[PDB]
Amino acid sequence: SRTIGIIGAPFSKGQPRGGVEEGPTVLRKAGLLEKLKEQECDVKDYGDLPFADIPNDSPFQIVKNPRSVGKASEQLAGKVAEVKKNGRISLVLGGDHSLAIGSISGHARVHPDLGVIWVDAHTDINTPLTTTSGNLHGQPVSFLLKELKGKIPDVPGFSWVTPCISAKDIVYIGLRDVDPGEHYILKTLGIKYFSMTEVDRLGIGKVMEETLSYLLGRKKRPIHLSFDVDGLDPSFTPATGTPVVGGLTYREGLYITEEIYKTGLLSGLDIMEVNPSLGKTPEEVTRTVNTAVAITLACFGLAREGNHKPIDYLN
Amino acid sequence: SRTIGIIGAPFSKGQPRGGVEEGPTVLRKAGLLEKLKEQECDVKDYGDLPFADIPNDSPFQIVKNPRSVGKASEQLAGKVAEVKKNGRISLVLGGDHSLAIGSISGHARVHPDLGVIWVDAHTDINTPLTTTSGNLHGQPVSFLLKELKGKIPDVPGFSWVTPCISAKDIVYIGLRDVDPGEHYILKTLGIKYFSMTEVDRLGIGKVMEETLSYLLGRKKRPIHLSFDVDGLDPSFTPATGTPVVGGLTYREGLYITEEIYKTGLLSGLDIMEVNPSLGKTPEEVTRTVNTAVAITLACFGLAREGNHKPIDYLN
Amino acid sequence: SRTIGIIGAPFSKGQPRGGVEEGPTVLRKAGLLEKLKEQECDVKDYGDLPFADIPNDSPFQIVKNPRSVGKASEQLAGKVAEVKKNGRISLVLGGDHSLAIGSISGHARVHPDLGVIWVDAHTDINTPLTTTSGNLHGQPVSFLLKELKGKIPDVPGFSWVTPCISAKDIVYIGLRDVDPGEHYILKTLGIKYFSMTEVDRLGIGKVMEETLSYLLGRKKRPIHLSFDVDGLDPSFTPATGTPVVGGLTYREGLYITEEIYKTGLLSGLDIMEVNPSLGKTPEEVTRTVNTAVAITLACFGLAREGNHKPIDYLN
Ligand SMILES: Nc1ncc(C[C@H](N)C(=O)O)[nH]1
Ligand SMILES: Nc1ncc(C[C@H](N)C(=O)O)[nH]1
Ligand SMILES: Nc1ncc(C[C@H](N)C(=O)O)[nH]1
Ligand SMILES: [Mn+2]
Ligand SMILES: [Mn+2]
Ligand SMILES: [Mn+2]
Ligand SMILES: [Mn+2]
Ligand SMILES: [Mn+2]
Ligand SMILES: [Mn+2]
Repeated sequence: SRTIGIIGAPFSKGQPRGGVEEGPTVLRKAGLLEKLKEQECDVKDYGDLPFADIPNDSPFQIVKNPRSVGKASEQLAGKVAEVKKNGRISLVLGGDHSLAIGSISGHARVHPDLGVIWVDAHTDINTPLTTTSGNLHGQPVSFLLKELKGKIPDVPGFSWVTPCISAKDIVYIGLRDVDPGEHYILKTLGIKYFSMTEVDRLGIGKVMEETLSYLLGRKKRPIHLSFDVDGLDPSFTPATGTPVVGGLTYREGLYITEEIYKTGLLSGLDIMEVNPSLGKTPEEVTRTVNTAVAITLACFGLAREGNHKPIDYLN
Repeated sequence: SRTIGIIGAPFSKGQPRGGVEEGPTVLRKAGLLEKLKEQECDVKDYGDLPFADIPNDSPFQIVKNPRSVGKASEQLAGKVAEVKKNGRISLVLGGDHSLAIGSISGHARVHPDLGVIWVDAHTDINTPLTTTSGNLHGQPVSFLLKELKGKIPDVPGFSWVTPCISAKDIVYIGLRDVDPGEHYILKTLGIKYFSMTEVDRLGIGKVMEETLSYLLGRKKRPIHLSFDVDGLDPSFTPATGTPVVGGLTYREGLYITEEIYKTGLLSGLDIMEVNPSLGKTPEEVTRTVNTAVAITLACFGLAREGNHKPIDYLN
Repeated sequence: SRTIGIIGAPFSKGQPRGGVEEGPTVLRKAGLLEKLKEQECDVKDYGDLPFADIPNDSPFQIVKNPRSVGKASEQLAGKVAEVKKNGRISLVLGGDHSLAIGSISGHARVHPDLGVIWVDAHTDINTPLTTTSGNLHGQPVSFLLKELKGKIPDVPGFSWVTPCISAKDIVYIGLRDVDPGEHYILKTLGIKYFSMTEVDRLGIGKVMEETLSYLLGRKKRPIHLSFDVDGLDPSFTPATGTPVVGGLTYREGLYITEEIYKTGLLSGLDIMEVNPSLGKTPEEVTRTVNTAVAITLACFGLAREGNHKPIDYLN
């Protein structure tokens, strides 16, 4: 069975648009905790991290809000490690995707052998020197990869980071808006990815088979799922900062998470980039939040074929 | 070739929302009969069954309108058997899905070796004792399965039922909202199903290959297709009582029916749960009705690749 | 590498609805040329052909505007051959699909061994005698096929045509609205096609594998892609004269074009049937135009997984 530890991370400064800091609020409001308890789930809420304002945080080169982002990730790393040591699956409600530096870092402190599945339209693997936007939500993976040590300058706020994963310990699914330096890094480091072209070619069934065999083939190990709702098509998750057409369908997102649940190895989860302020209508917001909740419930066992308890229902 | 016998079943008391009794009307209004005649089809309209009101019909335990539902199904069974003895494919226009008790029962009187394909978001397999809603459209399959004799109390209106199918003679496609007791029954009886997870994994092509091989592998036999429009995604069939997101696409529904047509074994068909009152706009209604008509025409040979008569068109 | 020669073909008389003659304009306005230059592309604009009015053009039998259509195609054939002799990939911006007579004809003058991929809801293979509509955009393929010589009357405006392709040198993808005489021609001539039924069965991955192996299996040869935006679902390309539900998705259209790009054999391209006047709203127009531009950029190398130049980005 499996214990869950919820962490709200109401944090937006990895990117410019306000509102993503409300994700933990609208996800809770949608009844996530109660719906989780409805399943097999032993659920503990660790609350919303209080990220204090860092008023003096001028860019580093063109990298924006570095001290704010670095410290939020440092704090979240602390908290995720606590949840993990408490023997629970960490569930980070974001918040922008820069928080993955802290979520994966903190997870890896307790489980260094982890493997990551990163579901996103974007690779989020720019370095401080290849970014053109300066937004740290487009860089988290570069901070985490050991191969890119040497390439990450000393950015204020991140002196606490130690790269904890190798290029062979991450798989991307969903990619369709990748910068040229990012694509170079993928090919140079030999990272495993299923862009939307591969999902089209192979079908999500084969994509998950290969994703899981790639990560678990040699031996089982904890899985970290970092799910950016912008990996799904904007027809399902429109309330997000950077929607990109041609995404994963609602079905594909449930398929990915149902298969990860079935491994019994989910160890940490990020549900990121929900930005209620950016829905064009109230219904775009509920659509987005509802989809995120459904993705989350699938991670913890909710199955489209149905579920039952180990009793005899014919009484 | 193939003769068709249309039966309207303007009946709603298997569930609470009025309007599904108008399905036969809007389907006819959309020109179904004429469009069928445009194909190879020898089409006879048996009219709309006149279901008299049963004013005294208080629940049985929590099961609602049992006498009404039982009698409508009894009457429809009578009529479907007549059509079948007339050597025609029965085409039941519903009406809520509780009518499948009568449609499959009546069909089986003439062809006891039939196999059923049930296309639906729901399994509709609660018994009177596992239902929580009391709505009989969520129970028809339990009345039909021989294995569940012993488990179906004597519900008023259904004393005429005799279970006519075994668990191994039905396949579900489309499932994504299954109650716990229903899931227990599926696993306990070893029923064959393709939930949306399986359709995602395998693709609708392989789903139909396996569906047909499972039902026809040992020997050919008549097929009964019970098609609930809520099996399709609400973006195609919104005017229905219980829409569930993440459904079969329009393409997938045509694929299912094109492959069943190609077997030459379609023997009876139900087109159920169209509820024009529930479209949010006139266009949701026409969208739903149009999709239902297209599904129906595919059952009788309309092919997306095209069709021609056995003449030389280059004259 | 690959040089491109853009040709605008603002022409509508292959069908009744005005507005498709504006396709080259809205595609250019959307920044196509600049976006192409952003890729590897050496881009030369050959301008918009000036199609003079032919005021005296009464139907031939029921075939409408034959002299206008024939002459526009004659002029376009001239220009495409020029671009091809200039060692560039011809990119025809339409305009209605009747222009394919000229585009493929002109291409074949320079590369007679070409193979055609025709992406469309329709086969566009009626002859002047099997058409029921009289619209020449529903006939271009019949004019091009050698096997149908004998079956094409002498239509005024087309005396310059010489059939340049065999039935075995075309593959259709996307088909879902095929007339009976057209279906007869497909089966009689043994043309290779993937209707939407086949795309559903096999998946677009296998469809392209088979399409390319069928055309290139025996030996590499130039590819002509004739892309009718109505091959995509109207939820992506609504501003078109004859939308048909159940089409190829945005993903599938990018998949088709990404795979053709990867062959290195794209030799000519048609982007047809964009009709901005027919969008129900301004957003339907931009949606359609945007999709067409994305399809076009994929033909010339834009990849969803990303792209980089052959430099070291980690500097
Ligand atoms: N949401 C998002 N993630 C990444 C981007 C764009 C770009 N690679 C960047 O790094 O800013 N956008
Ligand atoms: N349309 C529909 N069919 C079944 C349901 C829900 C539930 N299983 C029930 O049995 O009522 N809803
Ligand atoms: N756009 C379009 N192409 C073909 C058609 C319909 C019909 N086959 C015809 O030939 O007119 N419509
Ligand atoms: Mn991200
Ligand atoms: Mn993203
Ligand atoms: Mn049903
Ligand atoms: Mn249903
Ligand atoms: Mn066309
Ligand atoms: Mn077309």
